[PDB]
Amino acid sequence: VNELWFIDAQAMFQNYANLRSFSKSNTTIGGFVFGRKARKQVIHVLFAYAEDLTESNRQFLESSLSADIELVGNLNIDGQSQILPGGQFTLQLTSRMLENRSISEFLDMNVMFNNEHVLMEGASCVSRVGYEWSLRAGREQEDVKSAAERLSMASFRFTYLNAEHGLVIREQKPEAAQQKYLDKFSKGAVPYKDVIEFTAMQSLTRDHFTRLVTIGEVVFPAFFGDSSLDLYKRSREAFNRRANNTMMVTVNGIRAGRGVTTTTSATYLPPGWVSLLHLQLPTKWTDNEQRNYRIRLHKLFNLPSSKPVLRLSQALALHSESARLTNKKLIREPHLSITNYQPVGEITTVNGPYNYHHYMQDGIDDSGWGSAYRSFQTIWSWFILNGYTDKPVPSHREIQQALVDIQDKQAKFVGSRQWIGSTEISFVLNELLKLECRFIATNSGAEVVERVRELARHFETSGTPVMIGGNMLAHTILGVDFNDTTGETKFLVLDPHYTGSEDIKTITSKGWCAWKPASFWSKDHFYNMVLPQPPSDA
Amino acid sequence: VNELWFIDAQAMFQNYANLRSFSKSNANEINTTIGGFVFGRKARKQVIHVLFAYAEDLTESNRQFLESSLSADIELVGNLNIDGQSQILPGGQFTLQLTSRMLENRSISEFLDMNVMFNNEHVLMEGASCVSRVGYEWSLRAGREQEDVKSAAERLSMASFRFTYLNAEHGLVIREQKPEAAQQKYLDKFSKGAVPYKDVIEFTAMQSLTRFTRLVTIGEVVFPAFFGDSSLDLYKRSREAFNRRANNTMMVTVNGIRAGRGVTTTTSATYLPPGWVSLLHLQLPTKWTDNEQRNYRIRLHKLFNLPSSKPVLRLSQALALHSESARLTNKKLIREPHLSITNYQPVGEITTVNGPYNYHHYMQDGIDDSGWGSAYRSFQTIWSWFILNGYTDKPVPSHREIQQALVDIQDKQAKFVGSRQWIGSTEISFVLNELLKLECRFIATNSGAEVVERVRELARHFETSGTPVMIGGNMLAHTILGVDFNDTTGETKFLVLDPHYTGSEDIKTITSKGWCAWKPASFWSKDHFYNMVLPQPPSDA
Repeated sequence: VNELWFIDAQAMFQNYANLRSFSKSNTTIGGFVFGRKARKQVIHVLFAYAEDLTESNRQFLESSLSADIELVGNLNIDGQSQILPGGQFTLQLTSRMLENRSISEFLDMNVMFNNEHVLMEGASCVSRVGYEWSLRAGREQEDVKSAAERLSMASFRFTYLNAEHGLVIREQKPEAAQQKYLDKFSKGAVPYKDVIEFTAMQSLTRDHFTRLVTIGEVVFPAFFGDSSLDLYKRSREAFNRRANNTMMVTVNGIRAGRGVTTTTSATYLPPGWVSLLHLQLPTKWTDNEQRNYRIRLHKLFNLPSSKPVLRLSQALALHSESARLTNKKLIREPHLSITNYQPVGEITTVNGPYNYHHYMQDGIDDSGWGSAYRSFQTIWSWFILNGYTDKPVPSHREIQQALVDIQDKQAKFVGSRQWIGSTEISFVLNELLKLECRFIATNSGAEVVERVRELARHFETSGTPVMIGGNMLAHTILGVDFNDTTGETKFLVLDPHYTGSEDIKTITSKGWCAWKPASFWSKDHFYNMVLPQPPSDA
Repeated sequence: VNELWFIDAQAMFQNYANLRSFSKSNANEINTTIGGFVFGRKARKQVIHVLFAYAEDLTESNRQFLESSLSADIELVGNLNIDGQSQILPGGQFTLQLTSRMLENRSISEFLDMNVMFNNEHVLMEGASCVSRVGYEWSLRAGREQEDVKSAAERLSMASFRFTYLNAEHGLVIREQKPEAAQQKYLDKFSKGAVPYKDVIEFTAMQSLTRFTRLVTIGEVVFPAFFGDSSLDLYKRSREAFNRRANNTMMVTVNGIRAGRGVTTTTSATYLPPGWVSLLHLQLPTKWTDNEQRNYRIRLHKLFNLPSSKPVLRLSQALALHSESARLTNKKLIREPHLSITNYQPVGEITTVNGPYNYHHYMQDGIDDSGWGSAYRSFQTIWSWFILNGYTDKPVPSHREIQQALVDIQDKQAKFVGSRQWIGSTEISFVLNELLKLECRFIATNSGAEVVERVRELARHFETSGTPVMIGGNMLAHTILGVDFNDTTGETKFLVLDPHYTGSEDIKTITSKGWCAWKPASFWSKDHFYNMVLPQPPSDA
């Protein structure tokens, strides 16, 4: 007797705002409503202009979302928006309610719907597959559409197998369903880091032109309670969407004369989504033609147009054989773990992912002098994990030899154990990356406690990790907790000294990625702070 | 002392007799001397196959054809020498020293006197048979087909280790493992007290999804699974098994071009020939003149030391191990129901049918033959034995087809052809003689007590002819497949296949609800006369 649908209204309003941010790159506005049809839950509300409301586009959108999410309906803003044949309802919206974010007005205009802060569920099964296509020259586009067409037909005989846990996913009659299969993996799991890696297989008893070989990930979610039968149906659908997505990107370049490009698989989980974004990227297109693609995708999936989101550098790596642009041994966002600490004021931290760099990694002994360098590397991780560069995290010898190329120290400083500081860092970035930087020069350790006002402003705008040096000791700061009416301040430090080659437990334990009170910084020595400034493109 | 070998010396003598069988003119012909190869389980020192061959066939090119045809756990382990004047092809670790008197007299004792480190053993068949249907594709450059096919099969064995065999039903999986990840006693639940021809674990052969004239050869691959087998032990075999079939497919294809028929596809067949405790794995050409075929039959018989009396390697005789494997007359029909029985224990000596057969009950062939069909239905079970044992390939006749034969042979009339009339053993014997030129023998009784008294005549029949027997009396027709008889107690039991109608192919009903079980001697009415027809098989391959 469940006739009510649930929908995160705030998420919908945000997506609408993200589309409106494109007065740079007037017609009416409509959209598609994607969600989980069975449990009647809206997961994705994608707005688009009238042009972009074609079947061609909704087929690209639905092929990019998780296999359990489908088109459940559309929406009509101000009663003058174009409506495509879609799901089982039509959201009645107004530009007035959408810009004021009046949930007060939405709820009583759409009766069947109740608000709900939608949350991430289930794990993420991932496996690498590969399909080869042959294209009759002169009619390449016509073949791709019919090559992927026959592929989605042959999807059933595919068999995904996990070895160490003895798991197998394949076609099976409903009576062969194992009921709480993989429940031990998806109980309190989240799609971003809880993965179940499978090996994709096919039976041996089945089977001037251009050939196209495409290898790529395939990701389908595993929830708590679903059976072996439910997992198979998703594993199949998840495949077809990856294939169709590949065909659409391919036929796009074909129709644009950019030839048959190879593709590259990527998974994303953009800003505030509770499901993943599955995309096949044309990595053979020109470096600028790729940029025009992220622009188009931002407009399609309603994404922020300020900072980059769909860069290959910041794509999730859920498969062990997937392309790593950072080091896979490293801890990613270690400061997320601390949940015990209670805010003694206003909370504000670094906006974005980053890797923990410290002593003893890079098969070096950084005893003492290494406190300086590692914080630079931590900063560098932020710039590739947020999609600004492809360049790997440089080593000590690479840093020093970039600080000689600019004629700063002295040549013997390559491979020198000699110390560096805040200023040295800012120069290295500038050289390697055409990047700017900002400073906070103090004369006392108490002075940084007075100037927390401008430290939080950095995390608000730029939101990059900051390097602080003084009293011979260098650390990294990810966030600050300031109370303007109490005066009480405390810092989120990241002691770049040696606390394990990846053991989050011991770190959190002894003040490493620890929260720091104001009396940390000695009031007898002076301190400098580097505030890395990210560029203005996406 | 420690390296004692085991060999079924009696079975070796038969293989020599089977090769010698094709001559039937001892000391009358002028021929090359006879040598042979000894195959067996090298690990446990157990000789399984002793294959004799005239000299010409004592070549490396031929030994590879034999070894690729035997089960995966069996390899070349030695030669043999008859009267010290045979050719020896270097190989193995020993050479059996046989003599002419030994092979004629079949003196096991004389074998053991000359071959000191050998002990005679009645070798039995162990373990189950794992089967999977596997396909592969070869490309042959025109003019270099023969050159490529030898190489295309080479690198196929090199990539046969990336395979994964998976049983969906029981969640069983065999793939490449690190020796420490080996799962001990893996398929003991399936291989304990099992036999290669009946107990079958079916897998689907899978490959990683991320890895001129064309030739594609699909076909089954069978490797044995024993008790106590490690998970790695099964992997080593499953790989060697596939390699051999591929080489066999290669060898058959190559010498096909050298013999005339050129490049032909091959169908895969697996046999359990008379007397063997292991299986025979063969790849057979699908296209060739009938001269080329019958010569191929005769030679496979000579090479594998098979009799020249029984037919052995007919396609219809091939085991039905895999489900997708083609079948001759196995529609929904159950093959050998009486084998799916362990409810029974002997009350004395027991002799049963020797060969496969199909259960033909009521209403199964479209039309409903209710209470008159029983005699026809047992006739059909008999006919199935003759096609499943390579005596013919003609399909099991329908009721109308049977009745027409009686009219053709001028027994019963044209209206008989139309009808729902009753027939018996005496009409059955006539149809077998008209349609198959068969000869039948009768056990004519006047009471159901005489049936029990003359049980030795049945036990003799199954021991000598092996064909299933229909019995007709008291308005009922049945099918006798075996007999249990204690010649001191007088206690007598009958194995009866009831032609009367069961639902469908379900042994649980048939085995337990009595439609195919053992019957007491009181099963036959003492007040009515009974006749039994004993179909007699011919004597040619």
